[PDB]
Amino acid sequence: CNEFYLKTWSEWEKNGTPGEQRNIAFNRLKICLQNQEAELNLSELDLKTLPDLPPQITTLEIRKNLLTHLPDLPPMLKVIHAQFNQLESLPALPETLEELNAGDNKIKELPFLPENLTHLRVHNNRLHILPLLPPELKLLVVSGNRLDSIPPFPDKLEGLALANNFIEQLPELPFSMNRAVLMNNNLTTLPESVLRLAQNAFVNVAGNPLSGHTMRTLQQITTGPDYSGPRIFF
Repeated sequence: CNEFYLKTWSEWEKNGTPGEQRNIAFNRLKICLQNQEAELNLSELDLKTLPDLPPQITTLEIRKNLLTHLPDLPPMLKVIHAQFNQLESLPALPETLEELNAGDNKIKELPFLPENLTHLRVHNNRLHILPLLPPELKLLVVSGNRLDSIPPFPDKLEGLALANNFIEQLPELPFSMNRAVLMNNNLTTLPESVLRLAQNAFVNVAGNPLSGHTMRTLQQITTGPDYSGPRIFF
């Protein structure tokens, strides 16, 4: 096993531009594989490609590189930090994946989301639609894309950020949702379930073209003496 990986890594080490820290990476790969480590940290190495990855890892930390594509993902991966790259797409996501961070890339479409995904951060991509959201999702950050719609939210979603998109309608919001960053979209109305969120929940809808009727309808309720829903920031 070690010889196989070390051969392909040795070859890959020789094939980059001067600024790519391939030798540093090679040495981290070797240590990770030899020590049977759960995490591989190649962040901030200015890497333009990756070779085949150590098979045992559950955390892949590769943020702040120059990557355009990823090699096949280790089969039991749980966590990926791939934000600040130049990725045009993602590979198939392992069933074990819980946390996917790939903000600030060039991704046009996402793969299917695995069933146990809890955290998805893909802000500042090129997405015009999202996959369906899996049942245990807790965090969705998709600000700064080109979305014109969003799929239904799952029942224990904790945080939502979708600012700076083209979204025309929002689905109903679960009571678990404590933070909803909704600014700068094309919403004319809000779901009535906004009013039933926790009293101390954070809701920001600034920069949306909310109708007069929607403003009046929301304001009647938020300004009442018995109102127990969240402050809504306009």
